This record gives sequence, C-alpha cells and structure tokens, in this order.
Amino acid sequence: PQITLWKRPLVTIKIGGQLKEALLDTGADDTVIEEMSLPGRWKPKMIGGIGGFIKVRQYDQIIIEICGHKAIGTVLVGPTPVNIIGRNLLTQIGCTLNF
Amino acid sequence: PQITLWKRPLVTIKIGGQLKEALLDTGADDTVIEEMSLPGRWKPKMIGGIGGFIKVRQYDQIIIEICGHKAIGTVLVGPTPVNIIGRNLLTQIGCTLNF
Ligand SMILES: CC(C)[C@H]1Cc2cc(F)ccc2S(=O)(=O)N(C[C@@H](O)[C@H](Cc2ccccc2)NC(=O)O[C@H]2CCOC2)C1
Ligand SMILES: [Cl-]
Ligand SMILES: [Cl-]
Ligand SMILES: [Cl-]
Repeated sequence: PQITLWKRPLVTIKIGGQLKEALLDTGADDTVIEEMSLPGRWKPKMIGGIGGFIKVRQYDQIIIEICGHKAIGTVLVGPTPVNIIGRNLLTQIGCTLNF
Repeated sequence: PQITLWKRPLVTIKIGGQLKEALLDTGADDTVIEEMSLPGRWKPKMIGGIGGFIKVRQYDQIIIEICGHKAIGTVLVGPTPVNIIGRNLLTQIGCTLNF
C-alpha cells in the first residue's frame, strides 16, 4: 500500500496470535511494544527517545505480521506509550519513504 | 526520491537561516528542533515521547526547506535529542510510506 501522513500511520499487527494497533515509525530504529508475554529468553536494552529513556526486554526472532506482511525479528517489550514498528521490521516488509 | 530504511532517514533542512540535519519521522505528529532562534510569537507546549515529556516553544507559520521542497507549518523548539521532521511537514512535501 501507499500510506499518506495526514493521520498517524496506524496499522494492525499480529503477535502471539493477538491483534494490536501499532505505529509505522521511520524515526524509531527498533520495534517496541507494550507489555505482553513473549517466548524465550530476553536480553536487556535501553531505548532513548524524546523525554528520556525506558528499559526494555529484547526478544529475538519473534514472528510478527504487520498489515498482513510476515516478519521475523527483534521485538522490544516495555513501557512505551504506543506500539511502535521501527526500521528493523519496516525494512523486512520492504517499506520506503517517497516524495 | 525513494528513501530506504536501512539507516536513519536523515536529511538536510533549511530553517531560520540555518542548515540542520533532521530525521524524517512518520511516528512524530509534530516537528521538533534543537534550541535555535526563530522569529515571531511562540507559546509553551509539552510533548510526549517514549521517555516522558519535554517542554518546547511552539512557533507557527515557519518556512522550512526539506530536499528542495518548501513547506510551512508549526515548528517546536526545545531539548530534543535529534531534530525531527514530523507529519505536519511530511504531508506538505508529499511524503508517503510505501510497501
Ligand atoms: C507517539 C510517539 C510514537 C512519538 C511521540 C512524538 C510526538 C511528536 F509530535 C513529536 C515527537 C515525538 S517523539 O520523538 O517522542 N517520537 C517519535 C519517534 O520516532 C522517536 C524519534 C526520536 C529518535 C531519537 C531520539 C529521540 C526521538 N523515536 C523513538 O522514540 O525511537 C525509539 C523507539 C523505538 O526505537 C527507538 C514518539
Ligand atoms: Cl530484527
Ligand atoms: Cl502545522
Ligand atoms: Cl496527499
């Protein structure tokens, strides 16, 4: 699809068999989702944003579908204000910016 | 142009007679720039991001040039860790997400 930016670029994602709303975010290096249960071991990570940082849990090789496009990669879990799909997964789905 | 997302989508902007590097950020509703002088009236605003909120000065009707594309809109000025071009200006240059 071609998504304009007059409203937030919110899409439906599927992770752990559950549908969630998330923001396609070119300004985010990484994908960070609100608290949920994911399988396997996690590693520590810090993410810096506008008003400071949040500590997150890094899960690797997680199956996630974004607007019907299947991806497998790193998902961070933590106290983010919104679910964010960052560049690590936007590249997997072949997303570009165009003007 | 077509901008891939293998690295941060940084571009040169011209604002307030200065050249700055800024991130094309679909996840940002607003444009926020590091401390600089801008002409005209301003009012205070709080903006939230992953790590809480920052206080900024809101300047309206500011002309920016992004990749040879001129636009006008509100620009927020404050202690952002990165200069961000948000949706309010991305729409004006005809920027879309494509996959
Ligand atoms: C509604 C929310 C989404 C947005 C809230 C928001 C709203 C605005 F009107 C302007 C800025 C921002 S924000 O900068 O706080 N941000 C945009 C994100 O794209 C930031 C931009 C940024 C980059 C680097 C340093 C500071 C800010 N990325 C961000 O927080 O990336 C983290 C998240 C995962 O990867 C790293 C989140
Ligand atoms: Cl990844
Ligand atoms: Cl505006
Ligand atoms: Cl349009």
